[PDB]
Order: sequence, then C-alpha cells, then structure tokens
Amino acid sequence: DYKDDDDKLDRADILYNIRQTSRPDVIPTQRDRPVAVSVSLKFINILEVNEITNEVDVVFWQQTTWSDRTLAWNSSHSPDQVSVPISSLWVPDLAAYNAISKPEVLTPQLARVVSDGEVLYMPSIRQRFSCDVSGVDTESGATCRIKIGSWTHHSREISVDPTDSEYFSQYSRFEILDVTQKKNSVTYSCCPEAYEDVEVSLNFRKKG
Amino acid sequence: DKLDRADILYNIRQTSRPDVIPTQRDRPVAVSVSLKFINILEVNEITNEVDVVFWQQTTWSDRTLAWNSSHSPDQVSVPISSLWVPDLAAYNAISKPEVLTPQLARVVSDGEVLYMPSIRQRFSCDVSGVDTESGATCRIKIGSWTHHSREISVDPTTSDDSEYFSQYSRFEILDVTQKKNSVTYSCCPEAYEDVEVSLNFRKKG
Amino acid sequence: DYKDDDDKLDRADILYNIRQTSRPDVIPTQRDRPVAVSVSLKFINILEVNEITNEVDVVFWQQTTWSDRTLAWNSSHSPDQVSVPISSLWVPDLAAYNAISKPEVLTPQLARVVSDGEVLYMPSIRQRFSCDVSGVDTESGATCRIKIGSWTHHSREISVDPTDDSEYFSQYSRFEILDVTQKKNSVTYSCCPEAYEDVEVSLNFRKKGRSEI
Amino acid sequence: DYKDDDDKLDRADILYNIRQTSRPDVIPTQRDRPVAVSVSLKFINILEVNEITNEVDVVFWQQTTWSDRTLAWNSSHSPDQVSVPISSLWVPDLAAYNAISKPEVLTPQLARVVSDGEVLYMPSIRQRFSCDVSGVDTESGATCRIKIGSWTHHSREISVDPTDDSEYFSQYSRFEILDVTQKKNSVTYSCCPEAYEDVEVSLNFRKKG
Amino acid sequence: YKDDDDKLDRADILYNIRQTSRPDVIPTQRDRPVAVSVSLKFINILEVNEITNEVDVVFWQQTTWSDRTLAWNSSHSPDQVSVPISSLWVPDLAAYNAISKPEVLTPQLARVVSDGEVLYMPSIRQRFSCDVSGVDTESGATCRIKIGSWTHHSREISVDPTENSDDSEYFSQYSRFEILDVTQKKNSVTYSCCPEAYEDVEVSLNFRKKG
Ligand SMILES: CC1CCN(c2cc(-c3ccc(C(F)(F)F)cc3)nc(N)n2)CC1
Ligand SMILES: CC1CCN(c2cc(-c3ccc(C(F)(F)F)cc3)nc(N)n2)CC1
Ligand SMILES: CC1CCN(c2cc(-c3ccc(C(F)(F)F)cc3)nc(N)n2)CC1
Ligand SMILES: CC1CCN(c2cc(-c3ccc(C(F)(F)F)cc3)nc(N)n2)CC1
Ligand SMILES: CC1CCN(c2cc(-c3ccc(C(F)(F)F)cc3)nc(N)n2)CC1
Ligand SMILES: *[C@@H]1O[C@H](CO)[C@@H](O)[C@H](O)[C@H]1NC(C)=O
Ligand SMILES: *[C@@H]1O[C@H](CO)[C@@H](O)[C@H](O)[C@H]1NC(C)=O
Ligand SMILES: *[C@@H]1O[C@H](CO)[C@@H](O)[C@H](O)[C@H]1NC(C)=O
Ligand SMILES: *[C@@H]1O[C@H](CO)[C@@H](O)[C@H](O)[C@H]1NC(C)=O
Repeated sequence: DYKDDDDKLDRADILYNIRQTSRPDVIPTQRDRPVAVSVSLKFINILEVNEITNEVDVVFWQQTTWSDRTLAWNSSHSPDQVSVPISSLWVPDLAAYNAISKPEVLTPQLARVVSDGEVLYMPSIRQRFSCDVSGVDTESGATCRIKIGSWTHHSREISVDPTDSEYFSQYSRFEILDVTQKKNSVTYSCCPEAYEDVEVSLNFRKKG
Repeated sequence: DKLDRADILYNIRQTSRPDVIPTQRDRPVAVSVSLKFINILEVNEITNEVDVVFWQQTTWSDRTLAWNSSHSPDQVSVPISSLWVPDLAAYNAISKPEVLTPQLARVVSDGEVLYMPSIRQRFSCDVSGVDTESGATCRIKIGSWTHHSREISVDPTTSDDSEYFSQYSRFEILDVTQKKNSVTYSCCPEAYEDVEVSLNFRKKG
Repeated sequence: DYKDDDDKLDRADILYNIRQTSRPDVIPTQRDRPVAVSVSLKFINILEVNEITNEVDVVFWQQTTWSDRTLAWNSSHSPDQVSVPISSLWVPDLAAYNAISKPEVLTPQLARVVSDGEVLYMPSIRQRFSCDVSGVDTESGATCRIKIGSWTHHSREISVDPTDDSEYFSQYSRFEILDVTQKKNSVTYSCCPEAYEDVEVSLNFRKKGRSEI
Repeated sequence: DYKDDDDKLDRADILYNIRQTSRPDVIPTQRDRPVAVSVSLKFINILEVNEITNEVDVVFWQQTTWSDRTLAWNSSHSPDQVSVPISSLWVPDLAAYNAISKPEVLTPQLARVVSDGEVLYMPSIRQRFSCDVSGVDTESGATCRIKIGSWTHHSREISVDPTDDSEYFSQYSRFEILDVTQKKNSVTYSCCPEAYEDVEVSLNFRKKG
Repeated sequence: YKDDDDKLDRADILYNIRQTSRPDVIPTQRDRPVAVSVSLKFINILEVNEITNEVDVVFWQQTTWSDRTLAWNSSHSPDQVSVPISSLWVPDLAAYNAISKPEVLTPQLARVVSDGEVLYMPSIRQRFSCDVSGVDTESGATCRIKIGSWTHHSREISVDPTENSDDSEYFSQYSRFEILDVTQKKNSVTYSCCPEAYEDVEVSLNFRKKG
C-alpha cells in the first residue's frame, strides 16, 4: 500500500527478496505456458532519414512488460513497487530484426517490480534501422516497419504481444501520421519452431 | 588524516545501500538539480539539435551516512559506484551523456551527498531564432526515470548564468531559467517530477 | 520432451548442470579429433559499398554449431533445449581475416544447447570488409569474398565445415544478391607449420537501379 | 638496488605488499598536508584545429607524480621500482576544465611505484579542447590555454604544481610550437567555499609556412 | 602430437598455467630482461591523408616471449594450448606515434607452448601520425612506426625485431595502396624524463598509391 512506499527498510528487504528468488538467466515460465511478453514502441523522435539508402535514425520509448509470480510479495503493509537493476532480473532476449546498429539506451537501466510479480522495463532507445523510406516527402508519407521478437526463444517459450505523438518531439523535421502494431508467428527454414514478433509500422512524413 | 579518511569510507560503505532510495522516515528523497552551462558547441537550426556541455549540480541527503566530525574530516570523495545516486534522465537528449569528469561524489558528515559532473550531451530542442537578437530558447527537461513524486522530488537550486561559460563559444547566454513540474503520463497513474531548464542563447554577432 | 519445455525448475537445473560441466576456455575435443565447427553466413543486408576503397558494410547471420557431448542430458521428461549466455560456454575463436572493423553483434549473446549436446550460436553481426567491389554496377555484379576461420586453433584442434538465398536479405537494401557460394580451405602460412581451416564465402551481388537502356 | 631489479620473486612480493597497503579510494595524505601532485604536459601532436569553432584536437604526454610513503620499502637488496596497474592504486582525480571530449588514453594503464614511495603515472592522451584558436596563421601564433585540476579535492587535500617544448612533438604535425608555459592557479568558485588548485598550460602554436 | 586432442590434459595444462602465471609481474629469468620479439606484417592500408600526415592501417602484430615457469613436459600431453590473455602477463607495448587506441580485431587468446614460449598475435587496426609525403610518387612515402615497452626500461624488457616472409604475404590485394618494402630496426633511447633507456622497434615501410 501507498502510505508505506517510502519505508526504506521495507524496500531494502523487498530488493533482497527479489535477488534471492530471481533467476536472471532462466525464462520465468509458469503453468507450463510460455512467458507472455508485452512490447509497444512510443516514438520520441525521428532524427535522420535517408531515402536513397532506406535507413532511419529513431528514438523511441520501448514499453516492455511481463510477469514473474515467483517475485510477488504481500504488500498489505509494504511498498507496492521498487526499482531494480536489470542485471538482477531476467529480461526477454528481444531483438529488432532490421536494426542496423546496436540499441543506444538513453535512460538508467532499472526496471520496476510490482508486488503482484509484474515487471516493467521501459528504456528510451536510439537505434538505426533498415526500412522503407520511399514516400517520406509525399502526402502519403513513408511506412517503416520494425520487427521485434525473441531471438533464442520460440513460441512455446515466449509469446510477444503489444502493450504516438504524446511523447513525439514537436521539434523533429518529421511528423507521425500513424503507428500500428501487429503480431506474427513465423517459422524460418533454419528452425522447426516458430518465433513470434511484434511488427510496428511507422507511417510518417517530412513536415510542410 | 588518511586513516581517519579510510575509516569514514569504510563506515560509508558499511551503511550505504546503493540500490535503495534513501527516503526516511516517510518523505520522497528531495533531490536538488541545477545546470550551469560550460559550452554550446554544435547548433543545427535545421534539424533542431544542439550539442552542449553543462555542469550538472546534483545534491541530496542520506542521514544514515552522517558521522560526528568534531575531530575528523568534514567530507570525503567517494566513487559513485559505492553510493545511491538518483536515476535522473534528460527526456529530450538524443545521445548518452558523455561524463567528462571523474565519477566521484562528496559525502559531508551531516549526510549531504553532492554529485556534480561536467557532461557533454546532444539535445533535441527549439533552435529557431539562434541567429537573431532575441535568440533561441532550448528547453531541457530532467527528472527521475523510474521514481515518481512519492519517492523522489526534483527541485531547482538558484549566480551568474555565464560564470562557467566559455568565452570561446560562438554563442552567448542571454538568460537561463529553471522551473519545476510534476507530470502524469497516460502510461502510469503517478506523477513524475522534472526541472525544465530554459536556455536562451544566440550566436555572437 | 516437448511437453516439458516450460518446466521452469527443469530449465534452471539444466543450466546448473551445463555450468558445472562447461569448460569455457577449453576446446571440447572428443575421441581425439578436432572440434568440428559448422559455419554458414546468411546475408541480411548490404549497407555501404565503396567502389573506390574496395570496402563494404554488411549485416549477416553467422550460424555456428558444434557438439560438446559432455553437455548432453536425458530429455525424456525434460526440456529438449535451453538458452545459455555465451560467457558460460566455450565458443569457437572465429575471425574474419579481411574484416576492417570489430564485429558489431546486434543480437543477445545467448547460445542454444540441445539435450544431445549440440550447441548453437547464431548472432547477427554488422561488419566492414576489405573486398573486391569492382563490377557492382553491372549485370554480372561484384563478388566480395570473406574468409572466416579459427584464429588460434589449427586443423588438428578445430575443423571448420561450411553447410542465394535471399531468404533473410532485406528487400530495402540498395543492393540485391545474385549468388552466395561457400568453400572450405585448409591453409598453411609461413608463420606456422600447422594449417588453419577457413570457410571462404563468395557474395556475388549488384546494385538494384543500375543504368539500363 | 639496480642489480636486484630483475629478481622476479622479489617483484611479485613487492606487488603483493603494495596491494596490501594501497587504498585506491583514499587520498594518501601525510601529516594532514595536502597531497602534492606534480603535473606537466609535453605535447606530442596537434592533429586538427578549427578557427571557426575555437576547438583543438591534441595529443600530449601527461606527466603526473606524487608520493605515498606507506608504499615505500627497503630496496637494499630488491628492485627499486615495479610497474603496477593504476586500478590497484590511488590516482589523483584530475580533470581538464575546458576539454570537450573524454580523454583518450593511448598507452598501457600502468604506473611506476618507487621504493621511496614515489608514484609515477605518465599516460599519452588524445583529447579535444575549447580554447582561443585565433591567430593560428600569424607569426605570433595562437595561444590555447588548458587548465587541469583535482575535480573533487580542494587545496587542503590536493595541491597541483607544474613540474625542451618540442622534444616529443611530432615533426609531421601541420603545426609547430613557439612556446609552452605552465602556471599554477588557486581558484574559488561561487559553488563552494574552498579553493581548487589547477595548472594552466599555455600552448603558443601556429601553422607551418 | 598424438596427445593434442586429449581434453582433460588441456584443462589440466590451463589449470597449471593459471596456478603459476603472474599476470602482473614481468617474467624475468636469472636477473636478465624479458626478451620480447615484435614484428609487424601489414594487412591493409585503408585511408591516407597527405595534408595531415595521418595514416589508417591494419597490421598483424606478431609478439613472442618466453616464460619458462609455465613450461611442462609434453611427452604424452598437448604441445600447446590457447589461453585468454587476461590469464597471462603480456608486454606493455605502445606505438609512440599512434593517434588512436589500437582496435583489436581478433580474439584475445595467446598460445602457450610446452617449452614456455608465449605467442600473442592480434590483428590490429590503428591510426598513425607519420610522413605521408610522396605517397603518389613512384618512390612512395615512408611511414615509420615506433613500438616499445611503455613503463619497462632496458634492464627489464628488451624489444627485438624478428624472421622474414614476403612483405605483402598477408596484404590485401584490394587496398588502393601497395607495399614497396618494410624494414625494421632496434633503438635504445634515453629521454629527459628518465635515467634508464627504453627500447623500441622502428618499423618503416615505403608504400605508394597504385597508378
Ligand atoms: C519521452 C519520455 C516519455 C515518457 N516520460 C517518462 C516516463 C517515465 C517512466 C515511468 C515508468 C517506467 C517503468 F520503470 F515502469 F518502466 C519507466 C519510465 N519516467 C519519466 N520520468 N518520464 C516522459 C519523457
Ligand atoms: C535476420 C532474420 C530475422 C528472423 N529470424 C530469426 C532467427 C532466430 C534465431 C536466432 C538464434 C537461434 C539459435 F542459435 F539460438 F538457435 C535460433 C533462431 N530468432 C528470431 N527471432 N528470428 C531469422 C534471421
Ligand atoms: C591476415 C591473416 C594473417 C595470417 N592468417 C592467420 C593467422 C593465424 C594465427 C596463428 C597463430 C596465432 C598465435 F596464437 F599463435 F599467436 C594467432 C593467429 N590464424 C589464422 N587462422 N589465420 C590469416 C590471414
Ligand atoms: C611520445 C613519447 C614520449 C616519451 N617516450 C617514452 C616514455 C616512456 C615512459 C617512461 C616512464 C613512464 C612512467 F611509468 F614512469 F610513468 C611512462 C612512460 N616510455 C617510452 N617507451 N617512451 C617516447 C615517445
Ligand atoms: C567547469 C567549471 C570550471 C571548473 N570548476 C571546478 C569545480 C569543481 C568541483 C567542486 C566540487 C564538486 C563536488 F564534489 F562537490 F560535487 C565537484 C567539482 N572542481 C574543480 N577543480 N573545478 C568549476 C566548474
Ligand atoms: C561528537 O563528539 C564530540 C567529542 O567526542 C562531542 O563533543 C560531541 O558532543 C559529539 N557530538 C555532538 C555535539 O552531538
Ligand atoms: C533416459 O531416462 C529415461 C527415464 O525416464 C528412460 O526412459 C531411459 O533410461 C532413457 N531414455 C530412453 C532411451 O528410454
Ligand atoms: C634497509 O636494509 C638494509 C639491508 O639489510 C639495512 O642495512 C638497513 O638497515 C635497512 N634500512 C632501514 C632503516 O630499514
Ligand atoms: C618428460 O617425460 C617423461 C615421462 O616419461 C618424464 O619422466 C621426464 O621428466 C621428461 N622427459 C623429457 C625431457 O621428455
């Protein structure tokens, strides 16, 4: 409960509990079900766009959530949440398939763990992508698709699902017309199991 | 006295909880935040991006860290890896902060902790009017990333806006003002506090 | 067992087992033979091509597999596979001889270990290479050759065996792929008496949007 | 003594002793007198200068020495010195106030520790600075001043004191050095009551004809 | 020879090496300096600037030395193993006229031989301040790289040129440049800073742009 959120000893104790129970390297599967991972992108900026090379430089708030019930505690008279370094926690091994640079994480690498076992990690990230830039200077604009999925965990182990101008910079050379998100389950010739992904389509165009 | 310093550092490391907000008994950690500009380096009026260097003055209190200094040092420098530090982020930065200075804080015997790095960073802010007399006005917002208003409060602190500013920049500081906000986002039920730092500057004619 | 894949305690236990057994700095040689390392590149993208300096910037999916049977376990009623951080495992010390930048690994550094002892690591990597770019703007295209082999382990310790398509190749690349061929070599250099194996990957590619009459 | 410098077990024993005594995070203050740190810069190169932005990219040899007598040992029959990773040692928290990039350390991060307790750390560094570039094409040259001081230790705790000019300077630089002068400041800022010492290095340089 | 692929033997040799290795102590033997051999074979010349006298090169840095305390009996065990360099002492070498950090392109493993010889041979990309003048002339330019121990003087570490193979044996046929020749020489030099001499190896290569 909220009147206890600032009891420091309580938070320290919860962090200790979390660190004893957490298995940073094991998927927190429950009920012989895949871990349900939620993923949405809220765009913060569009910095560089190249219509010749089909490359973009974007900043986005990647909202990522899932649950590990082994981490839950009774919060009747203790903090409902604490911030935890992600190195103490399991995080889904998500990758953006068409990213062409490493993600540059702009924000402190702390997640929130909620007393019901929900884990929230929502970093702001700048990253470069290979996507369809054609039309960026037209009224229809461009539609750049970013596919994000678990790299090493197939659909039996991890499912992914969705969790834009509210946080989009008014100062960008560009403007968002629409962001849509859909989910796919796809199998490659490499592997017999399917890998789920969230595909985020960013329709945008140069201002004016 | 070195041994006295070694002992204070030991005490600090015994008591310090680097991953726990130091809020006690019941009040959100009061964090003081102030920017003193050092330099303005790259200004792109087309892409609306700036590249700046600022002294980020950050102070707060952890009274569990306090000690009686009647016959021992008043302060020691401590590596920030040994201390809790607020998880501040500049929302409109478009690059990671480049910390130019040694990552050491001062801990004072009354529990005050001061961290004040010099930081070069790239921002997305209004650069329109930089070449005019009124100047541009670049707004930088800084607040706690994962801690809302019940856990951390963020506040302004104040001399001359150009005291530490480089005479060799192509730019000059007309005015710096800092304002506090508390904003709830559609994502979450709690408010997060921030300092909006308004830097009014123009090219030197 | 496929049903038992999501038994969490089971996964945790296999991981513990693997870490007890794994020797991350020791080649997993079995029956007095070299570790057979399989290597295959699937190109994902060609980003920058400089016809003058003969350089390319490519993203490729480097599929590496090998066997360490000491890692095997009975999966009759347990997960068939688990993901393991590469820092917990031996990984072949592969190097691209003509690369001119460090490999930029774009994906999480986890391998899959299979209950029969097969270990799979398949990172996506962006890297720059010194290669023949000549002809990239013609029908026949350019052919850029990339060599990958073990850096410190010779043929008695590690063997590399290699195993179009544009299945994973971006349709948004300025370039398109005509053919990919992969040859195995065992070469002896004057520095050293023992040979080193490599796979030589021949990427035949050309610009889309070439001048056409 | 020098005749025992290469006794390996002796060196390993000295290293062990140093690591037992060393407090990497505690200033080695003696008799409560501020640790005296010498700082000298010998310029290696000037790589790129920008008259419009007043920025300079330089490479310099940053000669830093101080003492920690707790590290001393009797070298009558053992090595007079050994090299030690700086991570095992206290190093002064020096910062260059007008640097606009992180210092790029070109050399192995080892210090020398002498048996009298002297510690020497002299890295080669490439760094960008904001400084007066004007006059670079004249004969009077330009004068770019670099200030270096302890970041968190004021004058009661650390004092800095400046320790030919082109001896290590690259003959292949587009530029040449007319003069280097090194002076000591002790400055109080509005932020804080205590003074912070610095060494101000004035580099007078110009483009070659 | 027959015993190289005995994995338990290899693990035991690694254990032995790690037990006796002193990664931070020079492996001096019988009160004499560690003899470090260093040689560069060039892989590539990437970017050249005649105005600024800067050069971007890839080279194979062949570095060898001896640590006899690591030696073992290889009669019925492997003759060599690979070892992460973090487990071993490696000479603190620096390129004096390097103007950027060395970008190591290869895995950071050395070989240790049963007779105690250690071989580390990274492929490195690095940028240098050197004489670029004459690069597009038939005579070419001559860029000189000096490499020596940074903190160990001549009583502790000697550096020696190695050994010939063709100068272009590993050089990219696709570079815009071609190597005319490479020479190496040892120097031993005293600086105003220090009483002792520091040894270095000076690599001079005359290279030119293809025409
Ligand atoms: C561009 C951003 C958009 C979101 N926004 C936020 C979000 C957050 C936030 C809240 C919760 C999390 C959680 F840890 F739960 F994942 C992360 C960030 N914090 C702050 N101070 N500002 C303002 C600037
Ligand atoms: C570049 C494309 C992206 C989609 N696709 C894959 C491959 C894989 C993948 C990665 C690694 C393995 C491993 F090595 F661990 F077995 C298996 C599948 N995972 C996902 N989510 N997508 C094929 C390559
Ligand atoms: C540009 C390179 C130079 C030689 N060459 C080598 C050298 C080496 C090699 C041999 C021995 C070592 C040692 F560990 F001993 F130092 C390192 C690399 N390994 C491979 N696979 N290829 C291929 C092309
Ligand atoms: C650009 C440099 C200037 C001095 N010089 C040096 C200095 C040093 C040196 C001496 C002592 C230290 C010490 F550890 F004491 F600090 C550091 C470097 N070593 C070598 N090999 N060369 C040659 C070229
Ligand atoms: C950038 C300007 C010029 C240098 N100057 C300072 C500030 C500081 C300083 C003082 C106190 C702290 C503290 F630890 F308290 F946070 C940090 C830096 N130190 C030095 N040597 N010079 C004022 C800021
Ligand atoms: C601190 O210690 C000193 C001497 O030990 C004593 O004067 C003092 O009362 C203590 N602190 C206070 C004033 O509370
Ligand atoms: C592996 O162990 C299981 C135990 O359930 C048992 O079936 C058998 O001993 C092994 N598997 C096979 C081949 O039956
Ligand atoms: C140092 O050691 C020498 C050699 O035994 C000895 O003669 C001398 O007394 C020692 N010096 C001191 C004061 O420790
Ligand atoms: C090493 O091998 C034999 C083992 O039969 C051992 O007894 C002896 O010490 C060594 N002999 C040599 C030098 O090969």
